[PDB]
Amino acid sequence: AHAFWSTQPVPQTEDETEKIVFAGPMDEPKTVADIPEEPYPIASTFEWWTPNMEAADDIHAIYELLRDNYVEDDDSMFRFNYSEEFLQWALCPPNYIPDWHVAVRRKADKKLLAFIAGVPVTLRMGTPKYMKVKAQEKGEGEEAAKYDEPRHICEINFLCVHKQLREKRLAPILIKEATRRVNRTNVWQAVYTAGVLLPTPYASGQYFHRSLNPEKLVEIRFSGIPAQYQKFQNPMAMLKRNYQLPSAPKNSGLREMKPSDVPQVRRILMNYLDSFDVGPVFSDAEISHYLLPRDGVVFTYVVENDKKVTDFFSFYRIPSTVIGNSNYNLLNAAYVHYYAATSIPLHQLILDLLIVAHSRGFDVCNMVEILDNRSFVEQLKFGAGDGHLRYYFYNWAYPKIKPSQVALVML
Ligand SMILES: CCCCCCCCCCCCCC(=O)SCCNC(=O)CCNC(=O)[C@H](O)C(C)(C)COP(=O)(O)OP(=O)(O)OC[C@H]1O[C@@H](n2cnc3c(N)ncnc32)[C@H](O)[C@@H]1OP(=O)(O)O
Ligand SMILES: c1cncc(CCNCc2cccc(-c3cccc(CN4CCc5ncsc5C4)c3)c2)c1
Ligand SMILES: [Mg+2]
Repeated sequence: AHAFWSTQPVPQTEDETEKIVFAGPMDEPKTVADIPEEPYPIASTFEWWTPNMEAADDIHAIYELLRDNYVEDDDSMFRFNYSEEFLQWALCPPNYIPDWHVAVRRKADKKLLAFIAGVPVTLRMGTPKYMKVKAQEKGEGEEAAKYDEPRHICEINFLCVHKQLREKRLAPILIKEATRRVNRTNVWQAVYTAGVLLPTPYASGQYFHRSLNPEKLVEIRFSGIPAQYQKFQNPMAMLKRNYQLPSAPKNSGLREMKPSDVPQVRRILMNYLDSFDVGPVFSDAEISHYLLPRDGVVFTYVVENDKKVTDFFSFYRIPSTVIGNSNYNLLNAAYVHYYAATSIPLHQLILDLLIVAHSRGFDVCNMVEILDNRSFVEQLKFGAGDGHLRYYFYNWAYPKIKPSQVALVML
């Protein structure tokens, strides 16, 4: 049923998954020197391309390919519209490897036809807590703890084949070539997410959304006026009253994050992310890059009291194209990013997130039920959305875990 994924070092079924007890590689250990020097063979009308992410035109080419051809909802009503500034941020973290951004162009005119991006991530991905308990009970502790150390691996995102080239098996060829380029750098594992079901996820979570401007959301058919609001004399006034928020944060102490905060935010974030089975480890440079405010892209606020940062939250912006509405061109969405709470209940900290997002003109706040995102869904009036985000590894056996044991946010 999978002419491509059946050939790859991933668990092939849920049964295989269910019998995985330790973290570790799937494949033959291999070396750099084993790997073909030369790009994978490709049709004489296409050519491989490595975009220069410090070239504005290169970024623009990737931007237009994703604007017109990237992920849509199931009813083709919305399509993500990652900005150019966002793409430069996401694609170029500290020590990114340029060669890991892989494109296919049509030779004759250098039209970008497909793209995939890899970036470095340092990931904790050793045997999960519940399986370590089972390993104690079997006398198998050392084997379970073998791959406990964070690993420098590849995080894959932005896979996209132009709509005119769909279903010609181009995606596999892009994935093989990305894989070659990563392996040539002595990296052998990757982490990626998808909303489609592939062999075989290690975790799956629902999406959630929190309405900020319900009048717009209804107008674009992101949201409906729900049936129960009809027994009401006036639906929309009631919907707006339901989702109203204060004008200003409620936490005294809350301000935008500045560069001097990097050390304290690193410390509180890393302490927090330890409570999860799979999670990123960030250097001060990585914290600076991913969390310092960037206009239009990422927004981060800390709670500081008595000159100490105690809590913080972050969200990033991705607008979506609204396919064919005469009043609105764009859905202006905020996505919950990393956070850490030490002084206040997480629901009180995230409420300030919603208040800030709302004041700054966002229409909705979205998220996946990773991290402790469930502890605030009901109080903060998040609703479950359609479908699920699945998490996967390339070349890594991993027991199934709950998405509340997953601490990697994927942009
Ligand atoms: C160590 C380093 C390793 C690094 C690499 C690690 C692996 C990274 C893997 C990528 C992680 C991506 C993470 C994200 O970015 S998820 C976002 C994916 N992007 C979109 O959904 C944007 C809109 N759609 C498209 O652009 C195209 O439909 C894509 C490009 C998705 C497929 O193109 P097309 O529709 O024209 O199909 P094909 O004929 O060329 O290819 C058919 C094969 O492709 C398999 N397929 C379909 N969708 C996905 C998918 N999302 N992940 C992996 N595989 C996928 C499919 O099961 C089939 O193989 P098999 O079932 O026959 O076996
Ligand atoms: C699927 C696979 N890989 C990447 C993506 C694109 C980025 N989506 C990641 C993401 C992270 C966290 C939450 C959500 C999310 C939450 C609630 C509802 C939704 C649903 N979407 C809303 C807007 C939109 N624009 C184009 S399709 C679409 C539908 C997403 C979405 C999606
Ligand atoms: Mg194709």
